[PDB]
Order: sequence, then C-alpha cells, then structure tokens
Amino acid sequence: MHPKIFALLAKFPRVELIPWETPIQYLPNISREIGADVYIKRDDLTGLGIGGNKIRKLEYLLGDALSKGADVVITVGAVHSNHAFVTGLAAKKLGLDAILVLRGKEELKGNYLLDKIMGIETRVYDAKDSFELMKYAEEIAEELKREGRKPYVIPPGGASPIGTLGYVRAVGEIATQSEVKFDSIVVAAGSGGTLAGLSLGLSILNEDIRPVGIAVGRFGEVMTSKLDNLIKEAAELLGVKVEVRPELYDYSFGEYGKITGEVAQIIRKVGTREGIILDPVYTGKAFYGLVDLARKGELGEKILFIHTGGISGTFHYGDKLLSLL
Amino acid sequence: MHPKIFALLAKFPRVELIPWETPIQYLPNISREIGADVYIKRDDLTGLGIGGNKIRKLEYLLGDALSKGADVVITVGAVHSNHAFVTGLAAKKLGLDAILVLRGKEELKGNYLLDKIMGIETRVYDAKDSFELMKYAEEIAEELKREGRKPYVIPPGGASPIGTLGYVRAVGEIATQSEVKFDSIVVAAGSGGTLAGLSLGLSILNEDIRPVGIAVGRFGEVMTSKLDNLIKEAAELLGVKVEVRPELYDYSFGEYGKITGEVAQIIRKVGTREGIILDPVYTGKAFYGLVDLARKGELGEKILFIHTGGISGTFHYGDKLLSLL
Ligand SMILES: *Cc1c(COP(=O)(O)O)cnc(C)c1O
Ligand SMILES: *Cc1c(COP(=O)(O)O)cnc(C)c1O
Repeated sequence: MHPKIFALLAKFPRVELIPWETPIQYLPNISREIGADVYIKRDDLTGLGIGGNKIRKLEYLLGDALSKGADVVITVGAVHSNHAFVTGLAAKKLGLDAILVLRGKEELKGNYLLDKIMGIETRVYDAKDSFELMKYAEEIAEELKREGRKPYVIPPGGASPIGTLGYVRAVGEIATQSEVKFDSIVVAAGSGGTLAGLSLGLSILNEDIRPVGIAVGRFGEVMTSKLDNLIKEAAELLGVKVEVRPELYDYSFGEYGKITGEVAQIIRKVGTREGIILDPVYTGKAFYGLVDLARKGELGEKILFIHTGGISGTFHYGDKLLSLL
Repeated sequence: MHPKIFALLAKFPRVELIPWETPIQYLPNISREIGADVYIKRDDLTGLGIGGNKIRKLEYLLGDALSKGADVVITVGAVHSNHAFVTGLAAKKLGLDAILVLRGKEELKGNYLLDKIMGIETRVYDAKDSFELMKYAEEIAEELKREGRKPYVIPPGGASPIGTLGYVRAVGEIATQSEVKFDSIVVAAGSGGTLAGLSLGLSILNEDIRPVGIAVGRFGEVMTSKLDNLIKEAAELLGVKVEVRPELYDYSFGEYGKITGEVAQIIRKVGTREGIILDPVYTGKAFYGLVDLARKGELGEKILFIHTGGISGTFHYGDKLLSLL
C-alpha cells in the first residue's frame, strides 16, 4: 500500500470484506499471440460471494451504510446483476437487510438464482433502464422509512463517490505488490465507477500509466459525463486534483447484454489457453477490446488486465454461448 | 513452506498452476453459534477454472502426464464433475488434449455446460458407478493409443498417489502461513484423496492435529480401504512412515448427490452469515458435519475448514435447493 494513497484514504471508514491482496499473473499464451505482455489482476478472487470488483466498492458503500445506522440496503440492476447479488449478500453478512430491485426475465439462473437461494428479497419491475429502476428503489426507500426503518440506497454498479474509493485503494495495492512497469491498465466499463477509481488512483501516484476502459454497453453521453462527474467528485473527497482524461473504447458490440460469437470465442480462448474463465456481459468483451487494441499496437508493451469477475453470467448466458461456438 | 515437507517433495515434478497461497479466514458468526473457533482455508480460490481442491492435485497429475509425454488426458466422473472440468481445462491450457468420460443427465448446466462452452470433448455413458466408467475410459485409452497417440488416465477425483501429494503440499503451506494452533482440520471426503494428503502431511510434521473427513457419499468398504491404501502408497512415494488413523464421519444423508433441506439450509446460512458460497454435493454437507461435530464438542476449540470449491454445483442443483428453502 502506497504511503500516499494510504494517508489519503486514512480518514475514510470501511468494512473490511477482502482480507488479502488479490494476485497478478502473466498470461504466456495470450501474450505470445497478441505480441504484447499481458498480465491479469485477479479481482475475481476477492472472496465474498461470487467475488469481483463490486466487493471493493461495498467495503466503502457498506462502511457508509453502517455509519448512518442503516438497517436496510437497497440497490438495483438487471436480473443477472453481479452488483445486486453481492450487495445483498454483503449486507446480510453485516446484519443488514436488503431489497434488490431488478429487471429482466425471471428465470432461475445466474445471480438471480443465487439471490433466491440465499433468500435475498427480490422485486422485479417492467422497467427498461437501470436508472429507470432508480426511482422504483427510491420508492421502496422513501416509504420503507415509514415502518421506522432507515434505508440506504446504492446507485447502479455502486457508482457512488465513496464507492469509487474502492479502486483508488486497488491502485495502491497494485503499486506495492507488482514489480512490473505497466503501460496501461485495461478494465471493463459498465458504470465507469471502477475505471474512475483506477484513473484517480494513477493520477494520485502521478503514474504515466494509461487507464483504459472498455465500454460494454451504451457508450457515452450522460455516461461519458457521469464518468468525469464521478472522477472529480471522489477526487474532491480525497481533497486532490485530477489529471485529465481516462481513455474509453467501445466494444459493446451494439448493446449491453448482446452476446456474440466473437465474445463467445474469447471466453473459450482465454479459458483453454490460460485456464481463466471470463464472462459474456463484461470481462469477455473487455478482454476482446484488449486483444484488439493490443494487436493494433495501441496499448503498449506491458498491459495489466483487471479481472472483475462475473462468472455467474457464464452459467446464466451459457447456452447462448454454446449456440455460437 | 515447511523445510521438511519442502525437502520431501523436492524431487517430485509438478506443473505450477496455483501461483500463490490461498487465504485463511476466521468465521465470526458461525463461530459464535457453534461455540468453537472455526477458520476456513480458501482452496475455492486456487484460481484455475472454477478453482477448488482438484487444482492442487492436477499440478502433480499433469506434471506426471507431461513427464510421460502424454498427448491426451482422460478422466471420469458424474456430469456435474468438478474434477472432470478442471482436468480438461488444465490439460488444454498445457497444450494437451482431453476426453471427459461422464455419466448422468445430459442437461446444459453446471460443469457440464462449462465443459461444452470450453469445447472439452465429452463422452457420456449409461454407467452407474464412477469406477464403472473407469473401464470405459480404459477403453478410449487402451485403443486411442492406436492412432499413435499416448493417453494418460486419471482416477476418479484425481485419487492417484502422486495426485495426493497435492495436499501434502497444502499442509506445508498451511503450516507456514497460519498463526493458529489448530485442533482439527475438517474436509469433505469424496475419493478420500484430499483427506489422505492432509493426513500424511500432518503425520509428516508430527502435528497432534486431527484430520477429519466428512464422507459425502458411499461411506466405506472398498472406500475406507482405498483411503488407507492411498495414504500408504503416497507415503511410500515420500519414503516416509504413516501415523495410523484419519477420522471419518458420514454426512452423506443417505447417498452421494442426495440434496436435503438441511444441506440447503447450511448453504444459505454460511452464505448470508460469512459471505461464503458452499455447494450441495460436497462442502455444504461437509460443513454441516462440521457444525454437528463441533456443537457436540467433538472437534475441539480451533477448527480449520478446507473450502474445496464446487460453486458449479450450486448453479447446477440450484432449483432443487430453492424448492427446499
Ligand atoms: C459490475 C461489473 C463491471 C463494471 O464495473 P463498473 O464499476 O460499473 O465499470 C465489470 N465487470 C464485472 C464482472 C462486473 O460485475
Ligand atoms: C472433488 C471434490 C471434493 C472431494 O475430494 P476428494 O479428494 O475426492 O476427497 C470435495 N469438495 C469439492 C468441491 C470437490 O470438487
């Protein structure tokens, strides 16, 4: 842990969910093929529930919830939401109650299934947007605080300002553990929250390292706008300045959730060549974006890929993947 | 890594699949309830594919396969086999070919689905026993060595002698990393291979620690007999002596694969109380056996539970679990 990032995060409360540093590995076969050195940081091994990036955010999001004495945590997402499941699981683990506000086919699979198995309260709506649901949560919240109860509402993907500190911390971890001079750090971009933290983090260490995001869905308008809005807000929390511009490419393949044979092909490749399991909605596309950029000599010689989890999506959208291979 | 276990394993070849020590955590809520300190070693985070215990065995099983120049690895199990999937994945990762000889409903779920997604060659038979298939593999093998090819056949659950060294090594890791004086180490028992390694390992360090196995299926006859046969064979490999008697209780709930509301209840409990996901076929029953023994004050004050993976079984047998909660 870098002394600087350590001192800057010192005054922030957090619940310690991750009790260790996730490992970083070199990918020999992938590296040989793309003509660049690619490493992977294993945040799919963060340990709570299905692991992944959202666990780092929850340490702060839940630290914040406990601080306000919340007794019920509410958040949203698609039915296949990784964020929703682990948010519910982590909240119950801390004696809190949770209500997941989802959207999508109510099939017993993936994280939705996991939600039911753990007995997490699930409320599915006809909505279309992930922020559309935000008002439905604000419904269950704004009211639930009538039965006395205090509610704590978390934005999509934990894209809150303190949530973002999760990856400021991750940068600190990576700085101290790795013995590699990285050229860029490639991460999938959903809410842009993880990317935001990595950006601010690198910025704080004044590292000439390119934080590269791979948008897996709706590129940007109010997205590319909240990204910057996310970066400056968390940077204000750290009472720090923000080095301008986190890169962002589009490999959503048209739309969030769209599953393609090229994404399916990357999942099988990385799986059988590095023994690592990626997912159809996030990491698979993100890594696809990695191989693409890399081969076009646009990411440098040493690339660190953040594995943000999502194995549930591979069980969930499994057959759509088969039917494409 | 204990110098002794280190020197004893020095002359054995292995492929390094796991690049780090899996963590050990204390379980506060579970510990409060059962009235004993229970810790968990995270071998569900071994990293390759779905992780788990079989990865430790494969480092030796595959080291052995490469040494004999094998070009095709063959093994067996039920369709939901964790061993079969990761064996196939690790073999392909090392440029080897694999043929999985399974048995069960050909439903696209769990590890079976994963098998197809990664494109691992799958051959399902009408057999009933896991050793019944052993002859069918020995069919595909004994013959496949006609098209020139050399085959390497792995026993059920990697229950081979060198495979067992995987957990002799694990004991070495645990000895050096933990700062806890354990009373017993509880692990699920399928082929008894993992238990065998832990036993021999503790025996080698002459630790007054009780290796406790939890049979999740057919207790023992030719099982309880191969266990001892496994322990002495691997101990002969290490040119060492064997301290007599690894404990073994039955919590199979009648039969291997049988899923019950008590096993389903433990999966939900440990999940919502420790944020850790267990599985219906192995760890859930094993941990059930933990809580039972513990409460009966029969495991001691400090208990180390080995998490051997299996998350796939929770996606696979998910609905059977719901319908029980
Ligand atoms: C939620 C998620 C992401 C995206 O995180 P953002 O902070 O929204 O960019 C990427 N990968 C996986 C597996 C996820 O679950
Ligand atoms: C295979 C397996 C076991 C049993 O291992 P043995 O070496 O056969 O005792 C236990 N738990 C899980 C999750 C497994 O996949």
